[PDB]
Amino acid sequence: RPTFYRQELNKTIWEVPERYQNLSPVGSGAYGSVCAAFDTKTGHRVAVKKLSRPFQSIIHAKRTYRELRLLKHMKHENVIGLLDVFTPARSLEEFNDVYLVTHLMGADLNNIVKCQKLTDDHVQFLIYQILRGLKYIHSADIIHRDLKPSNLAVNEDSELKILDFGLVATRWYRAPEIMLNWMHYNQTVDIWSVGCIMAELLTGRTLFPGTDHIDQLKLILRLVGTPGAELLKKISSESARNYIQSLAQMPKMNFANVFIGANPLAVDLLEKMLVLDSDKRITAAQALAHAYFAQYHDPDDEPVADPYDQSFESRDLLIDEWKSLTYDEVISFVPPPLDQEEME
Ligand SMILES: Nc1nccc(-c2c(-c3ccc(F)cc3)ncn2C2CCNCC2)n1
Ligand SMILES: N=C(N)NC[C@]12C[C@H]3C[C@H](C[C@H](C3)C1)C2
Ligand SMILES: [Ca+2]
Ligand SMILES: [Ca+2]
Ligand SMILES: [Ca+2]
Ligand SMILES: [Ca+2]
Ligand SMILES: [Cl-]
Repeated sequence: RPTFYRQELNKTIWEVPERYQNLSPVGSGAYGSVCAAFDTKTGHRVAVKKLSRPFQSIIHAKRTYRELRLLKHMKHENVIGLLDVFTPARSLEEFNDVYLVTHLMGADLNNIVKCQKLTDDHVQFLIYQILRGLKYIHSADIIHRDLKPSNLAVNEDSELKILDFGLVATRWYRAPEIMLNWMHYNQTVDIWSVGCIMAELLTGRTLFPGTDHIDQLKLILRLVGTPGAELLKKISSESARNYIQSLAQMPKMNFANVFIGANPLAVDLLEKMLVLDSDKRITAAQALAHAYFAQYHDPDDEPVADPYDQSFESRDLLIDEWKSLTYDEVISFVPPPLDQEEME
C-alpha cells in the first residue's frame, strides 16, 4: 500500500501517493484543478487533476464516471489519456476524492500562436495533430463539441493532445449548429472548430470574434454567405429562423482574398472545413488525406479507436451507484507500459 501525504494546493488539501512529488498548480481543468508533478517511479513529468466534489450530486457523480471511463478508453498520441488514477480512500465507504494522472503538457495552443509568427510548416503540424486525434475520438462515436485553443494541450516540442472531449466560455470556435442549437448535428461540429483554429494560426487574428450570439452569426455569414432555406430545416425556434431569413443576402467570400498570402493548399482546406452545411463538411479522416498535410500524413500511424460502450449514458442511477461504478473503474485501472511505440 502506498503512503500518501497531504499538501494544500489552490486553497484545498490534496492527498497523493509519495510517488508524485513537487506538486505545483497549473490551472483549472474540467470539473477540477490541475497540478504539475514529478513521477519518482519513472522520472517523468505528469499532470494530476483533482476532481472537485466528484459525488456531490448525481450530476457530479455521473460526470465523474463519464470522464474516468472516457479517459481509460483513450489510447492515442494526440488525445489525453491516463497514466494513473488514484484515491486516498481505503474502501468504497471512504471514497470521496478522485485524482487523474496524464503526461505533463506545459502549454495550450494560445501560448503557441500568441508571441510567434508560425511558419506554414508548423501550422500544418499543429492542425495535422488535432485532426489525427479527432479521427480517433470520432471513430469511437465521441465528439468534442467545444474544441478551442484552450482545450489543446501542447508541450515544448509542439506535440499536441486534445482534452476535455466528450463532456463564461468563449464561443468563437463553436460550430454554428451548436452555438445556436440545431436539432441534429454530427461529428463535423469539431471540424468547424479546426477551421477557426487554423485560420487564427495562419493570420494571428481570431476569425469570428463576435461580442454576442447575433454578432458572431453575422461575422460567420459575411465569410461563408447566407444559408439556403434547406438549412433553416434544422432550427426549431421560429423567431430565429425568421431573423436569419430576414437578413439581406450575402455572397460567400473568396477565401483566397481573405487569407492573403497563405499557402493555397491551406486556403483550399479552410474552404472545405468552414461550410455551414455540416453534411457537406470535410471529415477528420478526409482532412488527413488533404495535400496540405502531405509531408506528415502516414496512414499506418492514423489509427481508429476500439469500440466504446456508452450505454451508461441513457441510464439514471443513484449517486451511490455511480460512486460504486467509479470506484470499480479506479481499482481495475491497468497502467500502460511506459514505452508503447515502435519504430515504423
Ligand atoms: N499541464 C497539463 N498537462 C496535461 C493535462 C492538463 C490538464 C488537464 C488534465 C486532464 C486529465 C488528467 F488526467 C490530468 C490533467 N485538465 C486540464 N488541463 C489544462 C490545465 C491548463 N490548461 C491546459 C491544460 N494540464
Ligand atoms: N475582424 C476579424 N478578425 N474577423 C471578422 C471577419 C474578417 C473577414 C473574414 C471573415 C468575414 C468578414 C471579413 C469579417 C471574418
Ligand atoms: Ca510516420
Ligand atoms: Ca519505443
Ligand atoms: Ca515521444
Ligand atoms: Ca509504415
Ligand atoms: Cl469500452
